[PDB]
Amino acid sequence: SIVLRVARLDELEQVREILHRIYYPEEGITISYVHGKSHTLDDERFSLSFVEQGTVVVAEDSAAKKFIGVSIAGPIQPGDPDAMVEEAATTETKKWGDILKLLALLERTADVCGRYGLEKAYHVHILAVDPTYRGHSLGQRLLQFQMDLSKKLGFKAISGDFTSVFSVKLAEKLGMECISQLALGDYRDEKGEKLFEPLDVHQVIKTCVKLL
Repeated sequence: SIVLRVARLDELEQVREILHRIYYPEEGITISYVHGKSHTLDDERFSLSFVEQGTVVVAEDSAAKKFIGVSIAGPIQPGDPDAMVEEAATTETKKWGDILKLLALLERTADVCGRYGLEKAYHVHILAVDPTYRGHSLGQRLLQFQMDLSKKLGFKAISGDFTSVFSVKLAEKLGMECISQLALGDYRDEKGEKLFEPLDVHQVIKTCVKLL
């Protein structure tokens, strides 16, 4: 059977692998990028920085000693978008800087903390399930685990940027209201540049949120 739990720091490399295998190759934002679909090292560093914070949840096939799902979340709070823009100005790759600006825009537009009267919120950055492990409620169990965990940790709200139809469906199912959205192909940075071209046109990102 399948175990859900928080990833340990000593498991950073396994987290890295699952991200390489099932997340990046499919993530709408990363693969729709105009100058190359591959993820960069600074992207990876961002995602893995959460393992030490104890907010990376993995779904593990204990019988195969193998990760088969992962969810990465962290706190967000007023000020974060501006800090992200600053980080974008200094990061190693242009791709990660551009993505960081997009994420910042998503967060700024959603304004979860301001809309709900919070000092901070818990934000799911990544939710990824190996698609060959169907029929086990994996996506729902990962998201629910993140909800339960953030609750215990004292968070008053949880949110996420959901890039796929499934994932939005889960969010809605588990009581999250989509409060903001952004058509990916319509995105333009401050230069006026179109940076994302989802092979699936009319691909939309939805920021959803729920009080805990």
